[PDB]
Amino acid sequence: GKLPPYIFSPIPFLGHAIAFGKSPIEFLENAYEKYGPVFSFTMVGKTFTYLLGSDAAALLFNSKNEDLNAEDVYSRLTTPVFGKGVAYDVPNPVFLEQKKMLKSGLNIAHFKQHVSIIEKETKEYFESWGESGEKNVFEALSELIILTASHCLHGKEIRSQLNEKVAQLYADLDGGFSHAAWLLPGWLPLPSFRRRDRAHREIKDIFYKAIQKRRQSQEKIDDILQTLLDATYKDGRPLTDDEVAGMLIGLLLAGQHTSSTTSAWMGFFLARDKTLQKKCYLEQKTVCGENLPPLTYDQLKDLNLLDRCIKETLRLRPPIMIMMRMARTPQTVAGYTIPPGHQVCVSPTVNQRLKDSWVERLDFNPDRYLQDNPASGEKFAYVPFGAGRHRCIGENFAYVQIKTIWSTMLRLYEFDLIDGYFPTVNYTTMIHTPENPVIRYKRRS
Ligand SMILES: O=C(N[C@@H](Cn1ccnc1)c1ccc(-c2ccc(F)cc2)cc1Cl)c1ccc(-c2nnc(-c3cc(F)cc(-c4ncncc4F)c3)o2)cc1
Ligand SMILES: O=C(N[C@@H](Cn1ccnc1)c1ccc(-c2ccc(F)cc2)cc1Cl)c1ccc(-c2nnc(-c3cc(F)cc(-c4ncncc4F)c3)o2)cc1
Ligand code: HEM
Ligand SMILES: C[C@H](CCC(=O)O)[C@H]1CC[C@H]2[C@@H]3CC[C@@H]4C[C@H](O)CC[C@]4(C)[C@@H]3C[C@H](O)[C@]12C
Ligand SMILES: C[C@H](CCC(=O)O)[C@H]1CC[C@H]2[C@@H]3CC[C@@H]4C[C@H](O)CC[C@]4(C)[C@@H]3C[C@H](O)[C@]12C
Ligand SMILES: C[C@H](CCC(=O)O)[C@H]1CC[C@H]2[C@@H]3CC[C@@H]4C[C@H](O)CC[C@]4(C)[C@@H]3C[C@H](O)[C@]12C
Ligand SMILES: C[C@H](CCC(=O)O)[C@H]1CC[C@H]2[C@@H]3CC[C@@H]4C[C@H](O)CC[C@]4(C)[C@@H]3C[C@H](O)[C@]12C
Ligand SMILES: C[C@H](CCC(=O)O)[C@H]1CC[C@H]2[C@@H]3CC[C@@H]4C[C@H](O)CC[C@]4(C)[C@@H]3C[C@H](O)[C@]12C
Ligand SMILES: C[C@H](CCC(=O)O)[C@H]1CC[C@H]2[C@@H]3CC[C@@H]4C[C@H](O)CC[C@]4(C)[C@@H]3C[C@H](O)[C@]12C
Repeated sequence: GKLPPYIFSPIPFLGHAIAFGKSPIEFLENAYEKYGPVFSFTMVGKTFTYLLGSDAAALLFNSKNEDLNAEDVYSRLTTPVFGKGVAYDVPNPVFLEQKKMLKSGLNIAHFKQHVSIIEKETKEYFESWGESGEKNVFEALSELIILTASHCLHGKEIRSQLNEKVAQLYADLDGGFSHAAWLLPGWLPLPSFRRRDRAHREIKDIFYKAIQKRRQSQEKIDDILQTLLDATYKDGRPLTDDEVAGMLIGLLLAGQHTSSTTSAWMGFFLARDKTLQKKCYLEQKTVCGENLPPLTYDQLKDLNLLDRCIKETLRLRPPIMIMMRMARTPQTVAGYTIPPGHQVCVSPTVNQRLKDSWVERLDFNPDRYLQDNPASGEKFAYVPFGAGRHRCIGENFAYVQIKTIWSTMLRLYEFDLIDGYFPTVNYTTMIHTPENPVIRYKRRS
């Protein structure tokens, strides 16, 4: 029962924290070459064991939450933002129930309603961009994504209350997701903390009103909000006003930053490979018609090249770079026994560009999925939405959203790099943002 190899700390307490913080990918890539798929190292006195490659990563994804726990690591950051009675503030079984309730809401019935809602929001927002110019796509996409997601996931009522004030409250909640948050004690009266806690109560209060309103209302509506109001547990109890508010927050936060960054990154991949962008525009005609009519849900499924362009983006710029668990009990993989207390980590980013399993691993060639490839070839080579009991329930809504917006965007504009600059990765944010993400655009044909 041998432990995995341990990369000895160069610095006593800090370990490899400095080195990791600059280029964590590069770090993990070197770590693989020199130590193999299973190894342990230290940052700020905490031991992490990393599982690189499908075979190893399998351990994390296959595991029960009893054994490799997600709350043990996530609870302290989420509970203060999402709120009580939801996500990691409850046993995993209760979460898995809440996940079904959320999942049911995300069906073909609602995906149809959404496409038109998202197309409309997309056209109306990109009025302000004029006929051409140079503007930050990321800033723009983030602002658009919150409105779409709120309209779609919350409803028109709650979407109608979305003034720039409420936008800044949603940012103040997101400020709750910081390196400071998990590095420093919660009892430090930090601005970011206090703005999170303030923004929480104020947003809960907004949802409390909108929920009461809907329940009283004779009004029957088939949207996600109602899915949750009507839904029940296995016991037969329905959700509380607070449980619902909690999940409405999680929904929006989940939706926004994952999609916005992903959307922003593609926009620069497409801006670099003009050949591919052209095909992506001509696909729109070829699938929807030469007249470019209002997008419908069933048209989405036929957008193979766009779908593959997204897939290829999440491969190279997955928004959630690392998923990690607390080891509660021993866990064996590749002849190694990970002891309790270790923080077991997996990297979609590393797994999705491993030289040994990826031909031309740095390249953005979305056609790599039209032959044998690790996505369909390997179990856990491709996991931008994860796997097992903690896997994403928002994979479909995400694609719907990213397709519709960019479908509408391609139709509206042609995009290009500025002096042939391609954004490098800014590792300083929680979700890695593109360094200087301003793009050149102009009216399409
Ligand atoms: O950094 C601390 N603890 C963790 C870090 N942490 C805690 C929560 N989140 C992060 C910590 C503490 C030590 C180590 C560590 C690991 C490996 C090493 F080789 C050395 C230290 C690793 C960690 Cl993670 C920390 C640990 C201990 C103290 C602390 N606790 N008690 C003391 C202390 C100080 C004193 F002046 C006296 C005494 C003391 N205690 C009992 N009786 C009489 C006494 F005088 C205790 O210091 C203050 C901070
Ligand atoms: O972004 C998170 N959760 C999201 C994930 N998401 C987004 C879309 N799909 C999944 C999240 C997860 C669930 C939900 C949600 C929404 C509605 C619901 F009804 C239910 C869930 C919403 C969101 Cl935004 C998230 C949750 C927890 C953490 C976290 N907590 N602790 C840490 C942490 C702790 C550490 F000790 C170290 C580190 C750490 N981080 C980077 N580098 C090195 C490190 F050591 C991070 O990270 C970080 C991120
Ligand atoms: C690009 C878009 C998205 C990506 C890449 C993404 C990625 C992920 C990943 C990797 C996980 C696994 C987390 C882990 O293993 O610890 C996850 C979990 C989850 N995601 Fe997403 N997600 C996206 C969008 C969404 C959306 C739109 C929603 C809801 C509307 C959502 C809701 C969730 C939920 C509820 C979980 C479960 C967390 C858990 O069980 O611990 N996600 N997502
Ligand atoms: C290692 C994480 C980054 C994790 C990530 O990249 O996702 C970062 C987040 C906070 C960073 C800490 C900030 C406080 C310190 C900043 C100093 O200038 C040198 C690094 C120190 C001692 C820490 C080192 C390390 O750089 C940390 C712990
Ligand atoms: C000791 C100073 C106070 C000195 C002063 O303010 O002049 C305090 C203030 C901020 C504290 C730092 C917080 C970041 C880090 C928290 C980690 O858990 C490991 C200890 C670190 C690396 C530092 C611990 C140390 O206790 C510091 C540096
Ligand atoms: C207590 C942790 C040490 C990290 C840890 O052990 O978890 C660190 C993080 C921030 C540190 C604080 C720094 C500012 C505070 C005033 C002084 O300028 C230093 C002492 C105080 C009252 C705190 C001292 C203490 O050392 C703290 C709270
Ligand atoms: C380091 C933590 C707080 C930061 C953290 O939670 O990480 C601080 C906050 C409360 C501090 C305790 C105060 C009571 C005690 C004070 C004594 O004179 C000797 C240390 C003791 C036993 C503890 C010292 C230690 O420094 C603690 C535990
Ligand atoms: C900040 C720490 C613990 C961390 C926290 O939860 O904030 C708090 C918790 C209990 C507090 C201690 C209790 C005895 C002391 C008198 C008060 O009866 C409370 C504050 C004093 C001065 C101590 C210092 C510090 O205020 C402590 C140790
Ligand atoms: C959080 C601890 C003790 C826990 C508590 O507040 O109950 C408190 C006790 C004393 C607090 C510090 C006192 C001076 C600082 C300015 C204010 O003149 C008082 C709060 C500030 C901002 C600091 C906040 C910091 O967090 C401390 C050290």
